[PDB]
Amino acid sequence: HWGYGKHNGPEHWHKDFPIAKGERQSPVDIDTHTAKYDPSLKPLSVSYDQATSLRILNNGHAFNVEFDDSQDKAVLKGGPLDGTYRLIQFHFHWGSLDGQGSEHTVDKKKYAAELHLVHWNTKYGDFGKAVQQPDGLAVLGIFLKVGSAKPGLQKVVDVLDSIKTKGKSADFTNFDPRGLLPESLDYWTYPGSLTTPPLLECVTWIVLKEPISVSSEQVLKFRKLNFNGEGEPEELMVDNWRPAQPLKNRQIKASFK
Ligand SMILES: NS(=O)(=O)c1ccc(C(=O)NCC(F)(F)F)cc1
Ligand SMILES: [Zn+2]
Repeated sequence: HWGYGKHNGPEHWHKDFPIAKGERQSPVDIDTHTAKYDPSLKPLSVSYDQATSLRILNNGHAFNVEFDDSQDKAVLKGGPLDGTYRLIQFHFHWGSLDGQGSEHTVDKKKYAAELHLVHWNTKYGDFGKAVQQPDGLAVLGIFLKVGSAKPGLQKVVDVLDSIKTKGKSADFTNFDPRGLLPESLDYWTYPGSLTTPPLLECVTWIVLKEPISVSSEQVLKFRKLNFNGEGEPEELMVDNWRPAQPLKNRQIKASFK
């Protein structure tokens, strides 16, 4: 179906998913001079102490670390959000080279990669109902730059060999996603969409200002993954990012002065 190549990449997606040309698409460029500080924005509450990771899956577009979301364990609250959003999975988008890979950009600057921690609003009961609602998801986005290693990422990098190709999964219990956060939780926020088909307009985006640093060796391991299934021709999983989309009639708000 859809993917990231010239024949099936982002510029094609609108033919099967016409919302691609919609009014609240993601990602976007964050213009730091135009985003306005909103003193009414609350601190984010990231409550991940009770997180229960279960499995890691190569789905042919990225790899997802999945959590048990059958109760209010790992949740995101506060900031621009009303109510409680449960962590369901995280994944990354990254580049073939260090100068590209993020989906959001900051003053047109691309980072090497971007982590998305995906949460759904518990008022809608299940994830499939939530993605049908304009306030159904909250995705916490964190930029990755290349520098020092991120110790809390190494457990993820070391299992990637076992899920090299599409449809492979592995047990992945006891992973603590607090080890992927930066020091500061200052953020930008705007209403947007899923960045992969079906491109549903159901996301409150919360993008942290402070990137995390990962090492060149860590990001090199992401780039050894494959988009293809086992035995099929090898296509390295790189450049699985959607470019910035028109901001249209939206305002990006900053939590910080
Ligand atoms: N974080 S993100 O890249 O915008 C992103 C997060 C989640 C999903 C997702 O659950 N797609 C499967 C669904 F909902 F069945 F359509 C897609 C994109
Ligand atoms: Zn994503």
